[PDB]
Amino acid sequence: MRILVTNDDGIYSPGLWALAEAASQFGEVFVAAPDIAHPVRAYPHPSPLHAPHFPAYRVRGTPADCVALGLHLFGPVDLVLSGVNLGSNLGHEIWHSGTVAAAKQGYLFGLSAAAFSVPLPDFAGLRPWLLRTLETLLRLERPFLVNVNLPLRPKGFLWTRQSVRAYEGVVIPGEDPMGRPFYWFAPRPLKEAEEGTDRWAVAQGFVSATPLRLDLTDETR
Amino acid sequence: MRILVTNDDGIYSPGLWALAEAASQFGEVFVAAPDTTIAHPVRAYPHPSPPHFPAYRVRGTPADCVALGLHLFGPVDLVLSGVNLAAAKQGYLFGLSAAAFSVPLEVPDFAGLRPWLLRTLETLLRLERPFLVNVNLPLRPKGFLWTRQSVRAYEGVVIPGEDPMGRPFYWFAPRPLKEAEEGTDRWAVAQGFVSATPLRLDLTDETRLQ
Amino acid sequence: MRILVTNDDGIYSPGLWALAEAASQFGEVFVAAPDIAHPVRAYPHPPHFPAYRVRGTPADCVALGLHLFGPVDLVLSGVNLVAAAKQGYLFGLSAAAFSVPEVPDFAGLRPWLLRTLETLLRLERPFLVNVNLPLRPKGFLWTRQSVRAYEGVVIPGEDPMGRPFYWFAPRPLKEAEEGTDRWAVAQGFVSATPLRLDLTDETRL
Amino acid sequence: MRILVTNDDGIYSPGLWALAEAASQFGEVFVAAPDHPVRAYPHPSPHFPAYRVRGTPADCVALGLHLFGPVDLVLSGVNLGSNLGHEIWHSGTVAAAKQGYLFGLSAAAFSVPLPDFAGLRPWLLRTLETLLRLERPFLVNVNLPLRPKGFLWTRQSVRAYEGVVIPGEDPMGRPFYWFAPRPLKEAEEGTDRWAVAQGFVSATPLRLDLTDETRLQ
Repeated sequence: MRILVTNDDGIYSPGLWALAEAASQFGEVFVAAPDIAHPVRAYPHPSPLHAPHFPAYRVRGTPADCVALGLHLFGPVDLVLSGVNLGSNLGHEIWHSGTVAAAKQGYLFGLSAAAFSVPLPDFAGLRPWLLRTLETLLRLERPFLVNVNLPLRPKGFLWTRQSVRAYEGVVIPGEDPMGRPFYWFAPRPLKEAEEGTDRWAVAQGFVSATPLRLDLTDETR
Repeated sequence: MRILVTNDDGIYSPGLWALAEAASQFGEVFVAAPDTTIAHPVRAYPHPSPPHFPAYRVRGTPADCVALGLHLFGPVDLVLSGVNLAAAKQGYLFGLSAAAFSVPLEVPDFAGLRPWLLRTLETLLRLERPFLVNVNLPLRPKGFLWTRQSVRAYEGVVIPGEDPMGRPFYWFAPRPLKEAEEGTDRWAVAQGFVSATPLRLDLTDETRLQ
Repeated sequence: MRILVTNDDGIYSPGLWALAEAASQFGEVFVAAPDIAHPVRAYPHPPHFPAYRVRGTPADCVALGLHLFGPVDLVLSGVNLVAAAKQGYLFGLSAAAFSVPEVPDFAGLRPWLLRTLETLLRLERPFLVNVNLPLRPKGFLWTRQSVRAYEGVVIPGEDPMGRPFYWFAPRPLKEAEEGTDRWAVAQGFVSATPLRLDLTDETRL
Repeated sequence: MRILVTNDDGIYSPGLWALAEAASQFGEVFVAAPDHPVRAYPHPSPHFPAYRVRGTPADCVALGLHLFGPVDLVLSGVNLGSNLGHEIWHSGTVAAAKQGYLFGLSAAAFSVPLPDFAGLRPWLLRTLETLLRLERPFLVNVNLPLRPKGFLWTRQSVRAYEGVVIPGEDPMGRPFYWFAPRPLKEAEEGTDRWAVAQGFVSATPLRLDLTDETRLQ
């Protein structure tokens, strides 16, 4: 099978290549990553030095643009991967993240897809977990759409649901050196993450894998 | 009931005041709007409302205004963002009910839209609390519709092209409007209908987890 | 004459309309405000002035405005609360930027915009001038840029939750060097700084 | 000799480590790259202590000087992009170099209009040594062609531009204008662009501001 790999950190991020090398084990892989009708420019790009080779393009555009372009430039691909993104994509942030958006883009086109994030990393120690998460996802009924969060050093794997905690708008008064007054604003979650949630799995050293839907519509309502 | 009103375009947008005014028919409205995850400094200063509304010019994002507003104008039962040419999501994330109002775009005629703001506000207020709704209004509506978020439209198209300098590039365009799906926000607006989409801040697909 | 007027805050900034109206007293004014090789959308928008809302940068407004409003003799950006004025200057036109570093009272400032414009329009063309006005000006001074106003110190500090950070804060205006834009505005004077788009240190060559 | 290195494209940029690796062949190198209050987080890099900063290039320099304390030279780059002519007065890299000079040190910005930093290492060292022979403090803007074949001193290219605006429509019927600033005259001899256009490294000594002093006499 043919896999397109992208990210939202860019063509020079190590996470990107960690994900690509991990993917190369299961299929031929191609890379397209950033460097209303809108224009999009892509340019051929050399893969990292001593790493395995990978046809690739640096794209002046969004992660989603990278997916549409990648599918157009790299012919027929069967799977879209996004990551490994540097930072975390847990709970509420998964619905306003460019990392989740590219995977969604892939799924909108009819392909299985998945996002990889790691709340901050050593990709040498994660390689095997990337490999093992990848072979798990590949047994799912296709097509699939999954958001994967890996802890720095995972000790397991759990299917999860997004943590939907409520927050408190903590707002404390302050002033900077020049005397000027201002207000500190720091949203704070109201409760510690619940068991079964991505955040709970991650905080416990478990790779978190969350099946996603395409939108936020409250159809029950 | 108390209402905090804010927007994306800032304190000088006529859209903000149109909404503030429409909301006043429904309760006491306080205003906080921009002047243009970790703790971050945010400045706010009292601002003269152009109906007189207590208001703050806020040097921060629409989300920042919600947090400062509640701090500066106590509690409110409803957070409204708009009319626009985070906020509501922020309000809802703090446990309050919220709606965002947007006029997808010539210039809109607010005098003309006021009855629509009222009608929409009367309908939303019939919802179970707390609710989060995304409202999109055509320039000249002819109706109202509960909708879901348009998704098919983003299964776009990639067309090659060249800029006047002969340099090549590809266009990534969404599906054409004529192709929008019926109960979606996109179909409704394109068709002249005010669109009201109830939102759930959970991107989880439970049917794949049971 | 013909004046293209733009700003940095966008089409709903009062500062923009205060500037447009004042410059309307010295020539005809066309507005293009922001609400290589790239697309740019612009739509007609509604003392009346022809105008366009431009889904691009201040730099784009200048190029588009010049294409839309036939020739123009001067580009003005502001009053603000690649820079447009500079863009205007890169195209061969004279240009000036107006900025006011509390909400500004544009009634009290109107006579000052006028008085500044008056002096600007008497300069040998082409020129590029950065204009900074205080809230209640009491005069006008030709000045040089205060580069030392960027040499701010970093002050350690912690946020309410014990999370560390450093304040990068400018140098207090009390340290304003005499003869510079910053000193002028501090002493209540409108500051007008003539610039040249050449960062070359000739003495070092 | 101590040295603070930073850039405009961030801490994963290869241009950055080329410049730094090169600089360590001259002194103890410290790195501060970007990705009001400023925040920095230690980052892994030979090994150079390093920080990733949530702020502007100037912030990194100010922040970098406060951490790595007493430094003698600030370098910014190597940036994946030209920094020629009008580009230098609206560039983060030059901005950073400028911040170091403001603090009193010698500074320089390195850019490469596009890159094999392996076939460029000998030049970065050579250029760096040339700079070091200059009188302290200095502030220079350096542009290296992808494939150099000589060095030479330059002044910033200063030319008029035309705003080419051509109407067009997107494949959906929506109207728009193409905008492309095109230079009228060609780059003049002795300028940074003139040099770099012919495989020569460009070095342009800079001043702190754009005030037109001649217009003030």
